[PDB]
Amino acid sequence: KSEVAHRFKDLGEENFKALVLIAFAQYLQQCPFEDHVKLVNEVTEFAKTCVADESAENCDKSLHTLFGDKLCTVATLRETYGEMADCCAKQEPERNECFLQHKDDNPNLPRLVRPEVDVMCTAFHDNEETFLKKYLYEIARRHPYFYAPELLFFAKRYKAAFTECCQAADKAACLLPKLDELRDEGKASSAKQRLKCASLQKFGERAFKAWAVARLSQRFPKAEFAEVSKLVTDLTKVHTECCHGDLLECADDRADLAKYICENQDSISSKLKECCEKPLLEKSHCIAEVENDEMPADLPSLAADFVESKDVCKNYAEAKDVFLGMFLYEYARRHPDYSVVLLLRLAKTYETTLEKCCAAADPHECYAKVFDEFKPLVEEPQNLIKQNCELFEQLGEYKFQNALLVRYTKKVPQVSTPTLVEVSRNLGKVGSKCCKHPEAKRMPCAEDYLSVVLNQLCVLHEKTPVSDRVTKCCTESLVNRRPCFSALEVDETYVPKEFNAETFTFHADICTLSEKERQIKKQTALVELVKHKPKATKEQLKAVMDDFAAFVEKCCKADDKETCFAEE
Ligand SMILES: Cc1cc(OCCCc2c3n(c4c(-c5c(C)nn(C)c5C)c(Cl)ccc24)CCCN(c2cc(C(=O)O)cc4c2ccn4C)C3=O)cc(C)c1Cl
Repeated sequence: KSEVAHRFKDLGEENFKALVLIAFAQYLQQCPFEDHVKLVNEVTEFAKTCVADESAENCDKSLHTLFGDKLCTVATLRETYGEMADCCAKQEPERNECFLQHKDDNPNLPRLVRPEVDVMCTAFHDNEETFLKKYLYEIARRHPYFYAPELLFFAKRYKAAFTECCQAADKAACLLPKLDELRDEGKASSAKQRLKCASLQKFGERAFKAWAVARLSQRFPKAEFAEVSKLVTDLTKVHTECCHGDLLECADDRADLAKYICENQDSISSKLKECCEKPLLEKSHCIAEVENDEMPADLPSLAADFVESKDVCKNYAEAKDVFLGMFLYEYARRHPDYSVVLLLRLAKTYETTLEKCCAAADPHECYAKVFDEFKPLVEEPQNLIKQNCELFEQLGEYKFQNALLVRYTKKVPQVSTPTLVEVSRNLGKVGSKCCKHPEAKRMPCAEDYLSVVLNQLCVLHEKTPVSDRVTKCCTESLVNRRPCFSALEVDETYVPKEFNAETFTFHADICTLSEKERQIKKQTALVELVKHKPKATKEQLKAVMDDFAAFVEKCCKADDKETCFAEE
């Protein structure tokens, strides 16, 4: 009894409120900030009457009830909102799942005004905690699935930016680098976790659990299977409740798990020493991103247990999933150089066939030839990878981006230009990210990175679906989406996208934007021109892509009255 009380005491009050504010920002993305602040604190003082003691009349109820009522205080007015009030006409029965079902991944939130440095430092110094509450509210509301205890981590680092950069010498030169590193870092976190949650609620718990044993196994090659199984259990717990919106129990369970690891390193890894001296948010972040422990040296071949034996079909018949996770454990520990996804379908094949030959004429005889159908699976990325990286070094991140923009708009023209240019820009960022690395590192690095960018495409398209091929690749099976998409070709059913004038004109506003901003606009234009002209597309493209760059460059420095743009 007394849910709030329990978690309030384990999390402490600062990030109890921080968590609860995030929760509200992610459940009702279009509620102004002051209202959210009002709700968070009424929640909080209610919470400390309930810490005062259980028998608080209303203490004993569920977090889902309490948060629900506090948002169905206001979330009932429809003219300002939408079908949101309807979730308040319902009850905890389906009201909460109504709320989750209404989260939006590309909400239409107004821009984020960026004051100059002195403005921001003064507002920070006036009331710094209003400031940081602001920061949580805006990021959470645009990333309704952002992994929360990590967001406390970023909040910490962001306010450290303001505290030290506002007493330095040059506050700009200090701050803006830090903010842009922190912004890029933050978009990575959001996307990663957006893949986890998609895995969970579109593919069930055991898909994610497989993903977890694969990835912890590559990471902790020296732990016995019991240990890894335990951690995959508990971290599954954690992401189930961070994706289910149970943010206070997601966080508390994440702290608990960090406590446990930093208590059993000897039986876990050897690269935890450093991470197990940091404060308690950094702890989880670091632990989450620690490097791969070295693999143990003389590890038995796997044919011993998984091929040569014939207690394979009966060891399997008793506990199927424990035996497969055993397999994918051993395979995965033995291959830090395999992407998680590859190993997962290696276990999927190993299964599909154990399901077949544990019944066939002679199991061992027919299932003996299994590690042969691994080799195709294992080649197909490595080659695609080495092809794509040689292309990237041949063109640099930007022109790389432009190539894949033509590529993928021609596979999937129906999809909105914004999502095309976005998803592709990040695809381009794979190149700088991974091709630096040895050809062990490259394919875990790479293929696991394309799983998340492609899922980003998937959920952006899932909210306004227009291309059937996107849907089929995003739903068949999550482990084969990168191959699926790669396998795609030009869609010829399509027809020229008419021809509009104000699509292909640039406007004078652009001289005031940042170099990155200007690039994003000219690839917006480039996907507009493929949609309008999928026909003549070899050098003609690069030709007029370069022409648009040259054209704006000339007219921005035109000293004119904008007109150079208007006439060509
Ligand atoms: C985890 C994470 C951390 C993070 O960390 C960096 C924070 C991102 C961020 C920025 N700004 C924010 C404001 C904000 C507003 C509105 N008004 N005021 C006064 C403030 C302080 C709030 Cl309330 C909350 C967050 C931000 C300033 C506006 C846009 N922008 C900016 C954006 C750009 C640009 O993108 O072009 C250039 C910018 C600034 C700020 C200065 N320069 C040069 C930022 O860098 C960012 C992200 C996405 C993530 Cl996912």
